[PDB]
Amino acid sequence: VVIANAHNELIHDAVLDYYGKRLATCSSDKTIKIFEVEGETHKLIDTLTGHEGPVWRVDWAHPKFGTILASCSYDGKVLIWKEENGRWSQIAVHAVHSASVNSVQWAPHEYGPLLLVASSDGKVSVVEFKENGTTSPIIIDAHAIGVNSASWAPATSRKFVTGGADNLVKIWKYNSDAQTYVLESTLEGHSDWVRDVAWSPTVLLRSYLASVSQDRTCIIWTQDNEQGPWKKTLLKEEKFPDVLWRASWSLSGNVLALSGGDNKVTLWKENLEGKWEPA
Repeated sequence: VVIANAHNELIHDAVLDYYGKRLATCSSDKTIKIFEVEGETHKLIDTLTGHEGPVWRVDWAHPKFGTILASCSYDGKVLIWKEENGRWSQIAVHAVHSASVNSVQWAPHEYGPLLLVASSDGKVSVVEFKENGTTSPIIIDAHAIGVNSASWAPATSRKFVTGGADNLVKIWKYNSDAQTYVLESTLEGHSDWVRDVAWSPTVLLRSYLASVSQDRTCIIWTQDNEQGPWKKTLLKEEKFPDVLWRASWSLSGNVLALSGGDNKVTLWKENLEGKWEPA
């Protein structure tokens, strides 16, 4: 199934929603597009407008809140969108960062309608939408140089991993006696900017993290339990041909989808040894 020419400017993100039927894209044209794919057909449904700069990413929210989509852009702001009564409209706007926002992600539906945001300004913001609408977020300084990604850990006590341009990967946990997310662990292992970080939703004892970097390597970080440390495990002994840009875990099977710069997508799974191989 292919939807050629969804945009005329280069596209940076395409995400299907909770039912994996409703597509959504974003690119330099500074717009988002909603699609409806079936067998091998497709129908545009709208074009979201507002961002003053190329749009970097989008994330669909859990259906239990409505039909929402979040986006962020080089313009250093985040826009939420809604499809009420049959038409999309900018409900809220989040802009507390002073540089390009590169990632945005809806927390687990159990936490409510929270949003995880990371920016080149080095900070990360956590945002909920009050009873009235406005937003009173959490802002933390999380990386030097710039933050490129941030992902939520599955639900139990709330944790999320960030990936900065300081080559570091970082786990965060919420604390009461601070009313903020505090730095739980710093994981060193990349020699160049970390482009993305994905926390696997696998519900097994062991937790899985996958970080991708400008150094042409993918690292799977794992933690057996609370007393265990985060163990480093290169996805493969040899570096890759080009820069790895994204990492995505399936919802089941704990299968990793790696997006390279040689515009190639490799798939991996774990084996008896604890080493990865092509799935």
